[PDB]
Amino acid sequence: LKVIVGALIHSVKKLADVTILTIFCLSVFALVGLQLFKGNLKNKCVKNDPDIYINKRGTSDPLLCGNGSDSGHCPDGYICLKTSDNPDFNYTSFDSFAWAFLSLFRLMTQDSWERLYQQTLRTSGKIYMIFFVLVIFLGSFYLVNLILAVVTMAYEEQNQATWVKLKTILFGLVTDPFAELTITLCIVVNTIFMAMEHHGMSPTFEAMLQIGNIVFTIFFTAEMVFKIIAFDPYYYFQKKWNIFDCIIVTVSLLELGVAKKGSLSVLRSFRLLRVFKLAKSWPTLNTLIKIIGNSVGALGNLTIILAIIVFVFALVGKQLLGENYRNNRKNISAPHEDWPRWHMHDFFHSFLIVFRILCGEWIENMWACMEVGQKSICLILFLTVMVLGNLVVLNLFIALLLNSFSADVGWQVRKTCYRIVEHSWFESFIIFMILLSSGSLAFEDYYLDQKPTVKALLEYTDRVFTFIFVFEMLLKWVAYGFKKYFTNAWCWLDFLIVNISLISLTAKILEYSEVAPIKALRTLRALRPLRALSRFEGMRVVVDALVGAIPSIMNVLLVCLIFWLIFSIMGVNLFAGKFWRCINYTDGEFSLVPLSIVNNKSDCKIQNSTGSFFWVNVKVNFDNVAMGYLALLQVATFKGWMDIMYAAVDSREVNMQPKWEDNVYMYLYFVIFIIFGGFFTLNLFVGVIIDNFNQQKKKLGGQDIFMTEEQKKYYNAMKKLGSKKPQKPIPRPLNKFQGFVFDIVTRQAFDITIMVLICLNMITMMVETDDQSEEKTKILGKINQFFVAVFTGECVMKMFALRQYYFTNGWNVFDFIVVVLSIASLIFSAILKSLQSYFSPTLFRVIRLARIGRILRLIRAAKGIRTLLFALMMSLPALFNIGLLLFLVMFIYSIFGMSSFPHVRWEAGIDDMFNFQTFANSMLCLFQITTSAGWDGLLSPILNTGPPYCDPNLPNSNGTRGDCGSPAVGIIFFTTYIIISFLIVVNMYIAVILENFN
Ligand SMILES: *[C@@H]1O[C@H](CO)[C@@H](O[C@@H]2O[C@H](CO)[C@@H](O[C@@H]3O[C@H](CO)[C@@H](O)[C@H](O)[C@@H]3O)[C@H](O)[C@H]2NC(C)=O)[C@H](O)[C@H]1NC(C)=O
Ligand SMILES: *[C@@H]1O[C@H](CO)[C@@H](O[C@@H]2O[C@H](CO)[C@@H](O[C@@H]3O[C@H](CO)[C@@H](O)[C@H](O)[C@@H]3O)[C@H](O)[C@H]2NC(C)=O)[C@H](O)[C@H]1NC(C)=O
Ligand SMILES: *[C@@H]1O[C@H](CO)[C@@H](O[C@@H]2O[C@H](CO)[C@@H](O[C@@H]3O[C@H](CO)[C@@H](O)[C@H](O)[C@@H]3O)[C@H](O)[C@H]2NC(C)=O)[C@H](O)[C@H]1NC(C)=O
Ligand SMILES: *[C@@H]1O[C@H](CO)[C@@H](O[C@@H]2O[C@H](CO)[C@@H](O)[C@H](O)[C@H]2NC(C)=O)[C@H](O)[C@H]1NC(C)=O
Ligand SMILES: CC(C)CCC[C@@H](C)[C@H]1CC[C@H]2[C@@H]3CC=C4C[C@@H](O)CC[C@]4(C)[C@H]3CC[C@]12C
Ligand SMILES: CC(C)CCC[C@@H](C)[C@H]1CC[C@H]2[C@@H]3CC=C4C[C@@H](O)CC[C@]4(C)[C@H]3CC[C@]12C
Ligand SMILES: CC(C)CCC[C@@H](C)[C@H]1CC[C@H]2[C@@H]3CC=C4C[C@@H](O)CC[C@]4(C)[C@H]3CC[C@]12C
Repeated sequence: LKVIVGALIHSVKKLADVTILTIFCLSVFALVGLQLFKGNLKNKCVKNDPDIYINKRGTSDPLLCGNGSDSGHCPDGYICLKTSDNPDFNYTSFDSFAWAFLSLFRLMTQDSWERLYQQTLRTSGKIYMIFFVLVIFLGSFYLVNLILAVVTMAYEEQNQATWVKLKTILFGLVTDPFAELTITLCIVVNTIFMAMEHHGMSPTFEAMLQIGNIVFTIFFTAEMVFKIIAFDPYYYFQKKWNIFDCIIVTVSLLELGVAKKGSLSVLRSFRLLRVFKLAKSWPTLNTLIKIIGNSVGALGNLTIILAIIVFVFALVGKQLLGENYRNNRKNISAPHEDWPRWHMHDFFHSFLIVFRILCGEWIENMWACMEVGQKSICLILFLTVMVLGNLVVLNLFIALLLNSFSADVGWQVRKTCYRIVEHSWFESFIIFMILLSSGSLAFEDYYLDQKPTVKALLEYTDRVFTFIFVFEMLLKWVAYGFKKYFTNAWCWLDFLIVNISLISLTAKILEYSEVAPIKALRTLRALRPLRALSRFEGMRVVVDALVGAIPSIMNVLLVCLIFWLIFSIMGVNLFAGKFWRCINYTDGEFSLVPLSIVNNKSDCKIQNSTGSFFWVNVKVNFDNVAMGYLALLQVATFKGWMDIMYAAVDSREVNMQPKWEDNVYMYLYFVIFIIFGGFFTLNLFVGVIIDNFNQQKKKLGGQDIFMTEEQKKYYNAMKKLGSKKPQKPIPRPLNKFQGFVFDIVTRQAFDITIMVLICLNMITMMVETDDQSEEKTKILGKINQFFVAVFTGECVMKMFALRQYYFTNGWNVFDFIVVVLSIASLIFSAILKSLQSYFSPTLFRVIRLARIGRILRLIRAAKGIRTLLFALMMSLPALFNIGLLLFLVMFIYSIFGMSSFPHVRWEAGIDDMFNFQTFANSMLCLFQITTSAGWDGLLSPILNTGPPYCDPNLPNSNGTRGDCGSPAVGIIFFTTYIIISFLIVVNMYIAVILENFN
């Protein structure tokens, strides 16, 4: 095993710098989080009065508490207390360094980070979103990008190192061009017919579908027999393609043979594999087949390695924890059911747990396993599975990705107005007006009801602004030519936006101001901030670069809209209309009635004694092709995946009560879809995007896209500054009292002493915990005083020794700033210790954050971490441009949601602090879903359309006459936002990895 030992040594060598950066940044952010909000999640709403905790609606967990003005409030009759009960199995808080580090690792991996984000904001405050933004961008996105680049550069180095019958036969080879076109049209229309198989289809519709299927089968069988007759058995069987045609046709007729229709219910849709026959005319489908083929044939070794890894981990987890799961099932199981839904007793569920980990959800299944088993076994297994599992999956993803895709006065006035508009004064005025109007849309919130002055101010501002933007566009018309206006792309965006605004104002001032199309137009006022794309050079360049790839994006989008249609049809065939359930809606929470009391739809009417039995359907299901697509997307983004996976498994037959794990093997459908419409349908898009970017960068000759000329000269100047080989030494003065200090400093031990001192300061700051003993607190305070005093002493010593030559070094200034910041924080804490009127602990905590400079001082002593930070600050301009675009998109969708969903029932996804009522809350929700985290939860409240989930007769809430939303707009909104923010973040990753590649 010496060869593999050396290989892993080299691999860790390539991973050494990235691993150290990850560990160091994680530790720094863990200390920051600990100090900023330690012992804060313990808060719980407690009865005012052997204590009682209120529970969040739809959940059994206690309702967490905040005390500040911006943190989570508490209902009437309850006062918030610091009860010594950490939330969520008491395994998630910042009460100590270990827990803070685990929470920060979870935030980095984004494994349900939505829950931690919500809890921390609810307890600490709404102004601490900055910490989460910083850890997501600097921590999560950035560190993930460096790990990806490291693997990509590890693989590249590995590659571098490496009679009548005869008459019929004569007539049987017509093979006219019309034949193939007719066959293609036939299959297309067959798929179209099979794509309208819904739940409540009339018997006439069912008969029509049966007739269509049988006649199409007859046509395909006739073509098969006619072709095979045209040749002999020795021929027409030498090709895997016609072999596959034979398999599909024989399966089609064999299924027809049986009178039980679909025995497995997949045979009915097995006839959809022939849709791959469009591959011949579609190179995109051809390359999709090629990537799958390379997955099975080219990288088969890697694929089987991944398979054996998953199988082994699942089997080990089963054999180790199944007995404990069975014995203690009552601890983690839901209140009503007896067994845990996601457990590890049997091999199937253990493999499902391992697959969920590889999908990126392990904290909940680690919590449950810790509760129902030894904590030492759990942590080792889950962490090992996650790190090793996710590493193998990404290694395979990049291996397939590279292996495949890499192998009269009129003229006078015209000129005068041209000169006028060309003026930078007018340009800046227009930019200012656009940026003012963009931000002026944040005040049209739900809470605007109580403030009438803001309404009048906004109305007058918009009325003047639209006229200012009609004048601006009329000055453009009279200045520039009509041809060049209506040929430029941006001039339209402005013309259509102003047209929308003008017709909206016209409808408002005339009648018909409350009609549905006019309201929809008003909803389109959220596009107003979009006018700023043209006036900013960075955003204009970024959007030009994006639009340069729209053709390829659409080409891949079609080939994944078909490959998902296959699965949508197959799912609608497997279970359509079988998701309905009979629930017990007591006050605000429910459980499906036990099979004993109720067994089917009719029983819900016979047993309707209490009037609390409702027969309702899962919000997202496979009733028709549209909802099949929606569920497919929910499973693809790995959000809302569990709920449907429960409804599908608990389903027997139309109009029958769901039963616990009646279909325990229906998880395989979702597993197979995840694999195929995930891994591969994303690999294809990522390959196409990286080829399009390469060809758009090489053809135009301009690299480092997403950057303007000023940013380019800055980027040129920063590169020169970073690589400055020559340096001017500092002469040694003759005076002995300074020569002796210079001799001491020059010795290669001052740096070592400072390094060990800062390391010990880090350890001392780490040792602190929550509710520590007073002796520990006092010794820590004295040690902090000692450390700050010695650092200030040495800094002033060397500053005086170097005279004015101290500031020549770039980072000596940073050292001086951190030292003086420590001194100021100490003297600002000492003065606060007195009366000083009134103060709050959070102020002390934030003031004590200045100690992190003494930790950041270790950067200058790093090996490659300084280089990585240099690359980050070198990419900073491009990332700034793309972030500006992303924030513009976020503003657009925040206004859309803030105008569309202010009246919705607060379900498990939307609560008091994460609604769309106000601009701040809208921004929190939009930032949360920018990672596609919790978007299913935010979508669920608006998928509801009737009782018991709503009260369409609820007073006010006239958006839909009630307090529930419209799926038609909700699905569009959320799907479009997630796709757009996925493309934009992919652009960010491309920028970062191309910069690091340099
Ligand atoms: C959130 O804010 C509330 C309101 O300020 C805090 O309530 C207060 O909590 C303190 C500490 O538990 C209570 O102090 C004790 O009061 C009793 C008398 O009732 C006294 O004998 C003890 O020596 C001690 O001073 C205080 O009474 C209580 N106030 C009320 C009105 O209940 C709450 O602690 C805060 N929660 C957090 C985690 O900050
Ligand atoms: C919903 O599911 C339940 C349970 O499967 C169905 O209950 C069954 O209903 C029939 C008709 O009322 C009952 O039949 C009668 O049972 C008595 C007692 O055995 C017998 O003396 C009569 O001759 C007759 O067979 C049947 O017993 C009952 N099931 C059980 C287990 O008692 C119900 O009909 C279903 N509803 C629908 C409309 O699907
Ligand atoms: C068991 O009995 C209760 C009580 O009669 C039934 O409640 C009723 O359920 C229907 C369907 O969910 C509700 O219909 C809706 O009412 C709202 C107005 O409240 C209306 O806007 C909707 O268009 C729709 O008609 C109905 O209101 C509700 N009645 C009450 C008093 O809550 C329940 O459906 C029964 N369960 C079964 C399985 O039959
Ligand atoms: C279904 O819901 C009803 C209504 O909640 C339950 O009936 C009673 O509801 C009250 C609360 O309104 C509880 O205090 C009682 O304990 C419930 N029990 C009964 C039978 O009166 C009903 O029990 C629920 N059924 C099931 C099987 O959960
Ligand atoms: C870094 C030096 C000082 C310590 C060396 C030991 C290593 C293993 C470190 C890493 C994680 C550390 C632990 C992290 C958090 C806690 C919980 C706290 O309530 C007491 C200290 C304690 C238990 C720490 C002790 C030291 C520790 C175990
Ligand atoms: C029908 C139920 C049991 C689900 C099983 C999966 C079905 C639908 C599909 C998925 C992938 C398919 C295979 C994909 C590729 C090929 C190669 C081709 O040359 C002959 C058909 C064959 C061998 C297919 C057989 C049927 C298949 C296994
Ligand atoms: C609200 C409605 C009425 C607005 C409609 C605006 C439409 C007509 C605009 C928006 C973007 C425009 C395109 C943007 C850029 C170009 C390239 C150039 O060759 C001129 C035509 C063409 C292709 C434009 C055609 C018209 C266009 C599609």
